Amino acid sequence: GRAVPGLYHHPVPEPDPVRVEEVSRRIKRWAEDEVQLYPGQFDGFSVGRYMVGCHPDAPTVDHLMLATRLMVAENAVDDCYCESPVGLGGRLLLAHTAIDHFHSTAEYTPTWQASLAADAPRRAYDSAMGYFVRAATPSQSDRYRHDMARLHLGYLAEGAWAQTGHVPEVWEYLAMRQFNNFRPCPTITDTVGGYELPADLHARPDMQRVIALAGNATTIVNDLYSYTKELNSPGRHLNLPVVIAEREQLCERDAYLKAVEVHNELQHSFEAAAADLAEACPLPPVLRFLRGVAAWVDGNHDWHRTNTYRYSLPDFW
Amino acid sequence: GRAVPGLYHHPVPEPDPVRVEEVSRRIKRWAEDEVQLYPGQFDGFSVGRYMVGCHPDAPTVDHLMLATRLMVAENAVDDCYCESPVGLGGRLLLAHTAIDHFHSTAEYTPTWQASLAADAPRRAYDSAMGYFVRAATPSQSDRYRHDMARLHLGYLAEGAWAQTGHVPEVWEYLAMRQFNNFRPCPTITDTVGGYELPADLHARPDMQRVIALAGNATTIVNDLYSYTKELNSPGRHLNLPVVIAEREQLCERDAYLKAVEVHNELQHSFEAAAADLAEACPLPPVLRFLRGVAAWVDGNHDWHRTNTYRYSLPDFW
Ligand SMILES: CC(C)=CCC/C(C)=C/CSP(=O)(O)OP(=O)(O)O
Ligand SMILES: CC(C)=CCC/C(C)=C/CSP(=O)(O)OP(=O)(O)O
Ligand SMILES: [Mg+2]
Ligand SMILES: [Mg+2]
Ligand SMILES: [Mg+2]
Ligand SMILES: [Mg+2]
Repeated sequence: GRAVPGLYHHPVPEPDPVRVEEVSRRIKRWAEDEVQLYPGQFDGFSVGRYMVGCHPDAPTVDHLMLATRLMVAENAVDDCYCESPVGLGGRLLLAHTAIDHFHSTAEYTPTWQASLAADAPRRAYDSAMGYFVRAATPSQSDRYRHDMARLHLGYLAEGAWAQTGHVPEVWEYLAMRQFNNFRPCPTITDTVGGYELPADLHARPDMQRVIALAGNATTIVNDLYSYTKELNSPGRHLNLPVVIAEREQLCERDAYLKAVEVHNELQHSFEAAAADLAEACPLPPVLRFLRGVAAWVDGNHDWHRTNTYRYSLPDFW
Repeated sequence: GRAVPGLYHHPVPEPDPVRVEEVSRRIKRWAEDEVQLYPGQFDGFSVGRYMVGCHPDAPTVDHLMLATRLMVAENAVDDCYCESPVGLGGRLLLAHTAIDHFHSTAEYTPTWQASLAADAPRRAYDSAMGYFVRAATPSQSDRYRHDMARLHLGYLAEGAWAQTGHVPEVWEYLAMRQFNNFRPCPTITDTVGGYELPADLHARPDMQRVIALAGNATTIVNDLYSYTKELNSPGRHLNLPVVIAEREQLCERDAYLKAVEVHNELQHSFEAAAADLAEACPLPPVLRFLRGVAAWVDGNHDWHRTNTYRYSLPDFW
């Protein structure tokens, strides 16, 4: 329950247990009844607290469920596909067509259509994206598809390196982790909050830097909380402390403490860039979106800190 | 110089030789002087005719050069990286950061910055995208990055299959080819034409189907013209006739003729969907963009038909 010592973060209120329970019951029903996700590790309570904590402005549980089904589907892919298969690029492209559809001839379209029911990851993406596309504006859907293309490219860099046991330089690992990253989750904060960050404002270079820094900081949070778990993962699973240690030839402890400082610099930079843009462009949807990304990041730190079933901390302090 | 018999296409005017020559001289200078592309196969005349023919509405050669440097950079990646490396996913993600930049700490940012000069593909993307970002709106830049993420995912499906000599089902091959696809070229037709298709109109589902069908048809054109060349490529290089033949157990000839019919159905569907959207949404930028995608597709068919240095036709008629 303790935060990583020295990790810069902001406390968050206990998530509303009425919403956590309602999310938990509905996501279990979606998993079992609509997409047949499994035949435990899956808990509804875990993801319910996660999403309530990360989206305090959601008007309804229906809004929370848009993010929740997409998070569960993302998990199902990383679980069924990403553990390192040589054939990953083919599997992931076909699953990506549940997110960005295939357009083809009368002959081939139905065969693709049938593939969307073929396994749990595609049933999960097809169904989760279908609820999102109904709720969100076409620009919000397109933005999510781009963030998912980023994430799939991220997985495929990590998998290519794992095929040869390659340890990239630290900045190379960080570049992969900018893509293989929580980013598709905080960037839907506007859809989940029932409003829209207009596309031309999303596309501003300064906003794109804000989003990347937030995703980068909050993904390094996961490196830090999941570091001890990953020591048992197959092969040598990369995370920032492992890569710094191996490339910079540092003991695990000193590498882990430097990773904490890297996280802090990213989090502070995210905050300064967000403050600058809020001043440069104080339109209400921009300010709402920036606050919502911050809330997602703080909520993601809280979930990792409290999830003692998935994570524990190394003995370094 | 002859078109594939039975291939549905539209003739185009001979490209303006004054513009072809000016594009040729400037792209050779960019290649040699700015990005050190090589130490022949590269001709300026080839790509000059290509881009003039595909962008008849470009106001200036500067506009044509925005597309031309990006096409040459795309080629450089496919040439230096894609021929099948196990480490492709890592190489391509790092090159993608020349298109969608890395955001990191004061320590790691400059090391990434130096990597953008490290090889010809990254110097080519960094420089070509830098001219594009200066010219285009932030929404047009963001749209190009998404189309490049699609293309890199496409390469990585093709490379994952090539690692095991896997022949996917035909619709699976077509799904990969929807991504590994000319799409990033016709979708910049508005930037090259000096106007903007507004982002919310680009994101409409019907427009996204139009774009996918156009890219799919015009990419299958390349399968058909490059079929005889690819028979000498390493391994068994996939294209629609090869995949249909191997999965459907047809002789090469009958598979090739069916591929021509598939191309035709995609091209007709593209046209019908474009006509429907022009009627549904007759705003001038939409109608300009649809005409510009059509011109790119017709120009791409013409370039393949006339490029007897890269391509020849099989003896099937
Ligand atoms: C879009 C979503 C949910 C995730 C993006 C990929 C991602 C950041 C997964 C969480 S990080 P990962 O190291 O892979 O997972 P853990 O086992 O450490 O929990
Ligand atoms: C964005 C650009 C230029 C290309 C996208 C990838 C693409 C369609 C390359 C042309 S198809 P490809 O079979 O790879 O090349 P060819 O040797 O047949 O000429
Ligand atoms: Mg992972
Ligand atoms: Mg982890
Ligand atoms: Mg290729
Ligand atoms: Mg080809």
